[PDB]
Amino acid sequence: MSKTAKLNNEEKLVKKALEIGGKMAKMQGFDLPQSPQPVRVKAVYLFLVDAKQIAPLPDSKLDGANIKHRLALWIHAALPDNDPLK
Repeated sequence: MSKTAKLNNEEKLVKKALEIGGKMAKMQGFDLPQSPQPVRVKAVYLFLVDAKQIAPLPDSKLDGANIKHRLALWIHAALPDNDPLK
């Protein structure tokens, strides 16, 4: 299994993971808060680790960049065409 497609502007993939992870959480019976931005990113992350969508980062890699990166490769794989969101 070679790594499918390239990942350009991570920011768009993070946002799309806020969309899919946010709406999924909501429909699963939750509500992620409309708070600054990196807090919502981390909220989506916790939900996705619970949902076994991604693996838990250690407290050393529990950082805004690493969280966004988890969400990025998640949705990059989650899209069936593995689209770069460009």
